[PDB]
Amino acid sequence: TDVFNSKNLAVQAQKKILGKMVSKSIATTLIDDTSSEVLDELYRVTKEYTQNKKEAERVIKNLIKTVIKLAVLHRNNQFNQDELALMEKFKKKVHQLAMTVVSFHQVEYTFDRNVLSRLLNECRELLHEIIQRHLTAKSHGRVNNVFDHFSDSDFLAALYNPFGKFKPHLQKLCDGINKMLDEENI
Ligand SMILES: CCCCCCCC/C=C\CCCCCCCC(=O)O[C@H](COC(=O)CCCCCCCCCCCCCCC)COP(=O)(O)OCCN
Repeated sequence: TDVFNSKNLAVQAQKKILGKMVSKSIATTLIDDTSSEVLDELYRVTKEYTQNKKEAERVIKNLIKTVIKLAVLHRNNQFNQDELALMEKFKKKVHQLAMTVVSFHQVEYTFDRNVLSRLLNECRELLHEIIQRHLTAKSHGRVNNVFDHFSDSDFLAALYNPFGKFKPHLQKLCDGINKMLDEENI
């Protein structure tokens, strides 16, 4: 007759639900060994600047956590019409941030702390608004912890100081960002 036939379906649902959420979630955004180089450099410049190994650890952990959750949401079509448009603006703004970070190193002395703070904060606000309907307070805190550290004016000025400890880090960071850009991952 009619065995419990539903189970072959949620299973079909479960089967592919997984198919788009977990794979891309980590197979694609962070396990990209180049993403890890960039994150490692972000760690080093933060540790170098804060003189605190565990405050630097927490910044990068917050960042990695945010990116993953963001990916999973996206791949799961949990975003509505307005969150997708926001996400698309976010991606454009991060692309522009990435190229501006590089250009401020590649073109001598064009570093402008206000341009970078404006772009970083625009990313920050985009992220808050994207996750507003789907994440809790902890995630908003992670977003602020990450962007508070990187948009810090004195942090930015030191990172682009060509005479100090940070010069070789900026060079490595830029190599990594450019690699992501060239692979079209950002
Ligand atoms: C030194 C001063 C500035 C330092 C920067 C501090 C770092 C904070 C800034 C930005 C956070 C980066 C988050 C990137 C999110 C990318 C988009 C995303 O998460 O969604 C996913 C994107 O999917 C991808 O495969 C591409 C992005 C995955 C890698 C991004 C995560 C890397 C983590 C470290 C990146 C650092 C960026 C540095 C920028 C200056 C899912 O959407 P999609 O449909 O697959 O992509 C559509 C395009 N076909």
